[PDB]
Amino acid sequence: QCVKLNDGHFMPVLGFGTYAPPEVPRSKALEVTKLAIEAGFRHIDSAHLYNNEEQVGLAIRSKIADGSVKREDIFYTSKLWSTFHRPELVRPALENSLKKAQLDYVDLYLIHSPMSLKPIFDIVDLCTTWEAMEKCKDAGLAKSIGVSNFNRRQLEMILNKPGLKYKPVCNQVECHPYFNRSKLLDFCKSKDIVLVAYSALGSQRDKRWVDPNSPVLLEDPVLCALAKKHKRTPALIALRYQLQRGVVVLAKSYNEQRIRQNVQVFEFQLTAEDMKAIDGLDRNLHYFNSDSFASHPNYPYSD
Ligand SMILES: NC(=O)c1ccc[n+]([C@@H]2O[C@H](COP(=O)([O-])OP(=O)(O)OC[C@H]3O[C@@H](n4cnc5c(N)ncnc54)[C@H](OP(=O)(O)O)[C@@H]3O)[C@@H](O)[C@H]2O)c1
Ligand SMILES: COc1ccc2cc([C@@H](C)C(=O)O)ccc2c1
Repeated sequence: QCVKLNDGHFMPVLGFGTYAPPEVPRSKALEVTKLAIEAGFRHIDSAHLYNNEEQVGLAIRSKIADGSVKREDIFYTSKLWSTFHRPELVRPALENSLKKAQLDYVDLYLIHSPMSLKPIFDIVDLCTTWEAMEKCKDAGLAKSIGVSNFNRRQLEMILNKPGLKYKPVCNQVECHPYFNRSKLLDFCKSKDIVLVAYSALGSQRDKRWVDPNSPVLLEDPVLCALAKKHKRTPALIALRYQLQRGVVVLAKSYNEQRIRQNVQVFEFQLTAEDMKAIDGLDRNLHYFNSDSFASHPNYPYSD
Protein backbone atom coordinates (compact mmCIF):
# COMPACT_ATOMS: atom_id res chain seq x y z
CA GLN A 1 0.00 0.00 0.00
CA CYS A 2 1.15 3.57 -0.39
CA VAL A 3 0.16 6.96 0.99
CA LYS A 4 -0.18 10.16 -1.09
CA LEU A 5 2.10 12.93 0.26
CA ASN A 6 1.13 16.61 0.36
CA ASP A 7 3.27 17.30 -2.76
CA GLY A 8 1.52 14.64 -4.81
CA HIS A 9 4.27 11.94 -4.67
CA PHE A 10 3.48 8.56 -3.07
CA MET A 11 5.29 6.81 -0.23
CA PRO A 12 5.05 3.07 0.45
CA VAL A 13 3.64 2.65 4.00
CA LEU A 14 6.07 0.00 5.02
CA GLY A 15 9.75 0.85 4.90
CA PHE A 16 13.04 -1.05 5.34
CA GLY A 17 15.39 0.33 8.05
CA THR A 18 19.04 -0.02 7.02
CA TYR A 19 21.00 1.17 10.06
CA ALA A 20 23.44 -1.31 11.57
CA PRO A 21 26.19 -0.47 14.05
CA PRO A 22 29.78 -0.32 12.98
CA GLU A 23 30.54 -3.83 14.25
CA VAL A 24 28.43 -5.20 11.31
CA PRO A 25 30.51 -5.38 8.06
CA ARG A 26 29.37 -2.83 5.43
CA SER A 27 28.81 -5.67 2.97
CA LYS A 28 25.81 -6.86 5.08
CA ALA A 29 23.78 -3.73 4.12
CA LEU A 30 24.13 -4.77 0.46
CA GLU A 31 22.88 -8.36 1.09
CA VAL A 32 19.97 -7.48 3.37
CA THR A 33 18.68 -4.59 1.25
CA LYS A 34 18.53 -6.99 -1.75
CA LEU A 35 16.65 -9.49 0.53
CA ALA A 36 14.26 -6.73 1.63
CA ILE A 37 13.41 -5.77 -1.98
CA GLU A 38 12.96 -9.50 -2.88
CA ALA A 39 10.66 -9.84 0.16
CA GLY A 40 8.49 -6.94 -1.13
CA PHE A 41 9.83 -3.82 0.66
CA ARG A 42 9.78 -0.85 -1.71
CA HIS A 43 10.61 1.96 0.65
CA ILE A 44 14.26 1.92 1.87
CA ASP A 45 15.41 4.30 4.63
CA SER A 46 19.07 5.41 4.73
CA ALA A 47 21.13 8.48 5.80
CA HIS A 48 24.58 10.00 5.44
CA LEU A 49 25.14 9.11 9.09
CA TYR A 50 24.63 5.34 8.47
CA ASN A 51 27.83 5.04 6.42
CA ASN A 52 25.96 2.56 4.13
CA GLU A 53 24.67 4.58 1.18
CA GLU A 54 27.15 2.98 -1.25
CA GLN A 55 25.91 -0.48 -0.34
CA VAL A 56 22.16 0.36 -0.13
CA GLY A 57 22.42 2.18 -3.49
CA LEU A 58 24.19 -0.78 -5.08
CA ALA A 59 21.50 -3.12 -3.69
CA ILE A 60 18.80 -0.96 -5.33
CA ARG A 61 20.78 -0.76 -8.63
CA SER A 62 21.38 -4.47 -8.47
CA LYS A 63 17.59 -5.19 -8.18
CA ILE A 64 16.87 -2.85 -11.10
CA ALA A 65 19.60 -4.37 -13.32
CA ASP A 66 18.25 -7.91 -12.76
CA GLY A 67 14.68 -6.83 -13.69
CA SER A 68 12.95 -7.33 -10.30
CA VAL A 69 12.02 -3.66 -9.91
CA LYS A 70 12.22 -0.36 -11.77
CA ARG A 71 13.70 2.82 -10.27
CA GLU A 72 10.24 4.41 -10.12
CA ASP A 73 9.03 1.37 -8.04
CA ILE A 74 11.55 2.12 -5.20
CA PHE A 75 11.22 4.92 -2.70
CA TYR A 76 14.74 5.75 -1.37
CA THR A 77 15.22 8.15 1.57
CA SER A 78 18.39 9.81 2.72
CA LYS A 79 18.95 12.41 5.44
CA LEU A 80 21.01 15.56 5.86
CA TRP A 81 23.27 15.17 8.90
CA SER A 82 23.40 17.90 11.63
CA THR A 83 26.89 19.13 10.80
CA PHE A 84 25.51 20.29 7.38
CA HIS A 85 22.56 22.52 8.51
CA ARG A 86 24.14 25.74 7.23
CA PRO A 87 22.24 26.40 4.04
CA GLU A 88 25.32 26.52 1.78
CA LEU A 89 26.17 22.92 2.80
CA VAL A 90 22.75 21.35 2.10
CA ARG A 91 22.87 20.79 -1.64
CA PRO A 92 26.56 19.61 -1.65
CA ALA A 93 25.68 17.12 1.15
CA LEU A 94 22.73 15.77 -0.83
CA GLU A 95 24.82 15.57 -4.03
CA ASN A 96 27.42 13.52 -2.04
CA SER A 97 24.70 11.08 -0.82
CA LEU A 98 23.54 10.74 -4.48
CA LYS A 99 27.14 10.14 -5.66
CA LYS A 100 27.65 7.48 -2.91
CA ALA A 101 24.37 5.70 -3.88
CA GLN A 102 25.03 6.23 -7.65
CA LEU A 103 21.40 7.41 -8.03
CA ASP A 104 20.11 10.47 -9.95
CA TYR A 105 17.66 11.57 -7.19
CA VAL A 106 16.36 10.53 -3.79
CA ASP A 107 12.57 10.12 -3.39
CA LEU A 108 12.92 11.75 0.03
CA TYR A 109 15.50 13.95 1.67
CA LEU A 110 15.08 14.75 5.36
CA ILE A 111 16.64 17.09 7.89
CA HIS A 112 17.87 14.27 10.11
CA SER A 113 17.63 16.22 13.35
CA PRO A 114 16.86 19.76 14.60
CA MET A 115 19.98 19.66 16.80
CA SER A 116 22.73 21.46 14.88
CA LEU A 117 26.39 20.47 15.29
CA LYS A 118 29.56 22.32 14.40
CA PRO A 119 30.31 21.94 10.58
CA ILE A 120 30.01 20.58 20.18
CA PHE A 121 26.82 22.40 19.11
CA ASP A 122 26.01 24.96 16.39
CA ILE A 123 23.29 27.60 16.13
CA VAL A 124 21.55 27.64 12.78
CA ASP A 125 18.27 29.15 11.59
CA LEU A 126 16.49 25.97 10.42
CA CYS A 127 14.24 28.08 8.23
CA THR A 128 17.30 28.88 6.07
CA THR A 129 18.19 25.18 6.10
CA TRP A 130 14.67 24.49 4.92
CA GLU A 131 14.94 27.07 2.14
CA ALA A 132 18.01 25.13 0.90
CA MET A 133 15.99 21.87 1.00
CA GLU A 134 13.24 23.56 -1.11
CA LYS A 135 15.91 24.44 -3.72
CA CYS A 136 16.97 20.70 -3.82
CA LYS A 137 13.40 19.68 -4.60
CA ASP A 138 13.27 22.44 -7.26
CA ALA A 139 16.50 21.13 -8.80
CA GLY A 140 15.07 17.60 -8.95
CA LEU A 141 17.68 16.22 -6.48
CA ALA A 142 14.93 15.08 -4.15
CA LYS A 143 11.32 14.35 -5.25
CA SER A 144 10.10 15.12 -1.74
CA ILE A 145 11.49 16.84 1.36
CA GLY A 146 10.68 16.37 5.04
CA VAL A 147 12.08 16.50 8.58
CA SER A 148 13.00 14.01 11.32
CA ASN A 149 13.06 14.32 15.11
CA PHE A 150 11.09 17.57 15.09
CA ASN A 151 8.65 18.33 17.85
CA ARG A 152 5.43 20.33 17.27
CA ARG A 153 7.05 23.67 17.98
CA GLN A 154 9.89 23.03 15.52
CA LEU A 155 7.54 21.81 12.85
CA GLU A 156 5.32 24.94 13.29
CA MET A 157 8.37 27.09 12.93
CA ILE A 158 8.80 25.71 9.40
CA LEU A 159 5.07 25.79 8.59
CA ASN A 160 4.79 29.42 9.68
CA LYS A 161 7.87 30.78 8.00
CA PRO A 162 7.27 33.77 5.56
CA GLY A 163 7.29 32.71 1.84
CA LEU A 164 7.29 28.93 2.53
CA LYS A 165 7.20 27.07 -0.75
CA TYR A 166 6.94 23.37 0.26
CA LYS A 167 5.57 21.96 3.51
CA PRO A 168 7.63 19.09 4.87
CA VAL A 169 5.85 15.90 3.59
CA CYS A 170 6.68 13.99 6.80
CA ASN A 171 8.25 14.01 10.21
CA GLN A 172 10.13 10.81 10.93
CA VAL A 173 10.28 10.35 14.72
CA GLU A 174 10.68 7.64 17.39
CA CYS A 175 7.27 6.00 17.69
CA HIS A 176 6.04 2.69 19.10
CA PRO A 177 3.54 1.49 21.80
CA TYR A 178 5.65 2.88 24.67
CA PHE A 179 5.99 6.33 23.13
CA ASN A 180 3.10 6.49 20.68
CA ARG A 181 3.23 10.26 19.87
CA SER A 182 -0.58 10.52 19.85
CA LYS A 183 -0.72 14.31 20.16
CA LEU A 184 2.06 14.88 17.60
CA LEU A 185 0.38 12.40 15.22
CA ASP A 186 -2.90 14.35 15.57
CA PHE A 187 -1.07 17.59 14.78
CA CYS A 188 0.68 16.08 11.70
CA LYS A 189 -2.75 14.67 10.43
CA SER A 190 -4.24 18.21 10.87
CA LYS A 191 -1.50 19.52 8.54
CA ASP A 192 -1.42 16.63 6.00
CA ILE A 193 2.12 15.77 7.16
CA VAL A 194 2.75 11.98 7.42
CA LEU A 195 4.30 10.65 10.60
CA VAL A 196 6.99 8.05 9.88
CA ALA A 197 7.78 5.79 12.86
CA TYR A 198 11.39 4.64 13.56
CA SER A 199 12.35 2.22 16.33
CA ALA A 200 8.74 0.89 15.84
CA LEU A 201 10.04 -2.45 17.11
CA GLY A 202 11.74 -0.95 20.20
CA SER A 203 15.10 0.06 18.63
CA GLN A 204 18.33 -1.83 18.36
CA ARG A 205 18.96 -1.02 22.06
CA ASP A 206 22.45 0.30 21.16
CA LYS A 207 24.48 1.10 24.36
CA ARG A 208 25.62 4.43 22.89
CA TRP A 209 22.07 5.87 23.50
CA VAL A 210 19.73 3.24 25.03
CA ASP A 211 19.71 2.17 28.64
CA PRO A 212 19.75 -1.71 28.72
CA ASN A 213 17.55 -1.51 31.85
CA SER A 214 14.72 -0.13 29.69
CA PRO A 215 11.85 -2.53 29.07
CA VAL A 216 12.13 -4.61 25.92
CA LEU A 217 9.20 -3.59 23.74
CA LEU A 218 8.83 -7.01 21.92
CA GLU A 219 8.59 -8.73 25.32
CA ASP A 220 5.59 -6.66 26.29
CA PRO A 221 2.87 -8.93 27.68
CA VAL A 222 0.03 -7.18 25.88
CA LEU A 223 1.87 -7.45 22.57
CA CYS A 224 2.66 -11.12 23.28
CA ALA A 225 -1.01 -11.82 24.12
CA LEU A 226 -2.16 -10.14 20.84
CA ALA A 227 0.49 -12.10 18.93
CA LYS A 228 -0.90 -15.29 20.42
CA LYS A 229 -4.56 -14.28 19.65
CA HIS A 230 -3.65 -13.50 16.00
CA LYS A 231 -1.08 -16.33 15.62
CA ARG A 232 1.42 -13.69 14.45
CA THR A 233 4.43 -12.29 16.37
CA PRO A 234 4.88 -9.31 18.73
CA ALA A 235 6.86 -7.45 15.96
CA LEU A 236 3.98 -7.88 13.52
CA ILE A 237 1.46 -6.56 16.08
CA ALA A 238 3.63 -3.46 16.65
CA LEU A 239 3.98 -2.76 12.88
CA ARG A 240 0.24 -3.34 12.22
CA TYR A 241 -0.62 -0.97 15.06
CA GLN A 242 1.15 1.88 13.24
CA LEU A 243 -0.42 1.15 9.85
CA GLN A 244 -3.97 1.29 11.36
CA ARG A 245 -3.02 4.65 13.03
CA GLY A 246 -2.23 6.12 9.60
CA VAL A 247 1.54 6.08 10.52
CA VAL A 248 4.13 4.94 7.89
CA VAL A 249 6.30 2.38 9.68
CA LEU A 250 9.94 1.39 9.26
CA ALA A 251 11.32 -1.98 10.29
CA LYS A 252 15.04 -2.82 10.46
CA SER A 253 16.14 -6.42 10.28
CA TYR A 254 19.41 -7.95 9.12
CA ASN A 255 17.98 -11.47 9.48
CA GLU A 256 16.64 -13.21 6.34
CA GLN A 257 13.68 -14.88 8.20
CA ARG A 258 12.55 -11.71 9.97
CA ILE A 259 12.86 -9.53 6.84
CA ARG A 260 10.38 -11.86 5.05
CA GLN A 261 8.21 -12.03 8.23
CA ASN A 262 7.76 -8.29 8.44
CA VAL A 263 5.96 -7.98 5.12
CA GLN A 264 3.18 -10.21 6.62
CA VAL A 265 1.91 -6.96 8.28
CA PHE A 266 -0.40 -6.65 5.22
CA GLU A 267 -1.97 -10.07 5.82
CA PHE A 268 -4.08 -9.43 8.95
CA GLN A 269 -5.93 -6.72 10.96
CA LEU A 270 -6.27 -5.69 14.55
CA THR A 271 -9.78 -4.95 15.98
CA ALA A 272 -10.75 -1.70 17.88
CA GLU A 273 -10.30 -3.56 21.17
CA ASP A 274 -6.79 -4.72 20.15
CA MET A 275 -5.86 -1.14 19.15
CA LYS A 276 -7.22 0.24 22.49
CA ALA A 277 -5.09 -2.35 24.33
CA ILE A 278 -1.91 -1.32 22.48
CA ASP A 279 -2.80 2.43 22.93
CA GLY A 280 -2.91 1.62 26.71
CA LEU A 281 0.84 0.83 26.75
CA ASP A 282 1.90 4.43 26.04
CA ARG A 283 4.29 5.52 28.79
CA ASN A 284 6.50 8.41 27.45
CA LEU A 285 9.45 6.08 26.97
CA HIS A 286 11.89 7.21 24.34
CA TYR A 287 14.64 4.56 24.03
CA PHE A 288 17.14 7.17 22.71
CA ASN A 289 17.94 8.76 26.06
CA SER A 290 21.39 10.17 26.04
CA ASP A 291 23.34 13.19 27.40
CA SER A 292 24.45 13.73 23.78
CA PHE A 293 20.86 14.74 22.76
CA ALA A 294 19.37 15.86 26.07
CA SER A 295 21.80 18.65 26.73
CA HIS A 296 21.29 20.28 23.26
CA PRO A 297 19.53 23.69 23.14
CA ASN A 298 17.22 22.24 20.44
CA TYR A 299 16.53 18.86 22.02
CA PRO A 300 13.16 17.81 20.70
CA TYR A 301 11.93 16.12 23.85
CA SER A 302 12.06 19.39 25.85
CA ASP A 303 8.31 19.98 25.23
N1 LIG B 1 15.51 9.43 11.79
C1 LIG B 1 16.27 9.01 12.85
O1 LIG B 1 16.85 9.73 13.67
C2 LIG B 1 16.30 7.52 13.06
C3 LIG B 1 16.71 7.00 14.27
C4 LIG B 1 16.69 5.61 14.49
C5 LIG B 1 16.33 4.72 13.49
N2 LIG B 1 15.99 5.31 12.21
C6 LIG B 1 15.66 4.47 10.99
O2 LIG B 1 14.62 3.54 11.42
C7 LIG B 1 15.08 2.17 11.18
C8 LIG B 1 14.39 1.17 12.13
O3 LIG B 1 14.67 1.57 13.53
P1 LIG B 1 15.78 0.75 14.36
O4 LIG B 1 17.02 0.47 13.59
O5 LIG B 1 15.90 1.36 15.72
O6 LIG B 1 15.12 -0.73 14.58
P2 LIG B 1 13.66 -1.39 14.71
O7 LIG B 1 12.99 -1.30 13.40
O8 LIG B 1 13.00 -0.78 15.98
O9 LIG B 1 14.17 -2.88 15.09
C9 LIG B 1 14.65 -3.22 16.39
C10 LIG B 1 15.17 -4.66 16.28
O10 LIG B 1 13.99 -5.47 15.89
C11 LIG B 1 14.52 -6.69 15.34
N3 LIG B 1 13.44 -7.28 14.52
C12 LIG B 1 13.08 -6.92 13.27
N4 LIG B 1 12.03 -7.68 12.87
C13 LIG B 1 11.74 -8.53 13.86
C14 LIG B 1 10.78 -9.53 13.95
N5 LIG B 1 9.89 -9.80 12.92
N6 LIG B 1 10.77 -10.24 15.10
C15 LIG B 1 11.64 -10.02 16.13
N7 LIG B 1 12.58 -9.04 16.09
C16 LIG B 1 12.64 -8.28 14.92
C17 LIG B 1 15.77 -6.32 14.58
O11 LIG B 1 16.74 -7.32 14.90
P3 LIG B 1 17.40 -8.24 13.66
O12 LIG B 1 18.21 -7.30 12.77
O13 LIG B 1 18.20 -9.25 14.41
O14 LIG B 1 16.12 -8.95 12.98
C18 LIG B 1 16.12 -4.88 15.09
O15 LIG B 1 17.51 -4.75 15.45
C19 LIG B 1 16.56 2.31 11.32
O16 LIG B 1 17.26 1.21 10.72
C20 LIG B 1 16.86 3.60 10.51
O17 LIG B 1 16.57 3.29 9.10
C21 LIG B 1 16.00 6.66 12.00
C1 LIG C 1 15.94 12.74 19.60
O1 LIG C 1 16.74 13.20 18.47
C2 LIG C 1 17.50 12.36 17.73
C3 LIG C 1 18.29 12.91 16.74
C4 LIG C 1 19.04 12.11 15.91
C5 LIG C 1 19.04 10.75 16.08
C6 LIG C 1 19.85 9.97 15.25
C7 LIG C 1 19.86 8.59 15.39
C8 LIG C 1 20.71 7.79 14.46
C9 LIG C 1 21.71 6.85 15.16
C10 LIG C 1 19.84 7.01 13.50
O2 LIG C 1 19.24 7.67 12.55
O3 LIG C 1 19.73 5.74 13.53
C11 LIG C 1 19.07 7.97 16.42
C12 LIG C 1 18.31 8.78 17.28
C13 LIG C 1 18.28 10.19 17.10
C14 LIG C 1 17.49 10.99 17.91
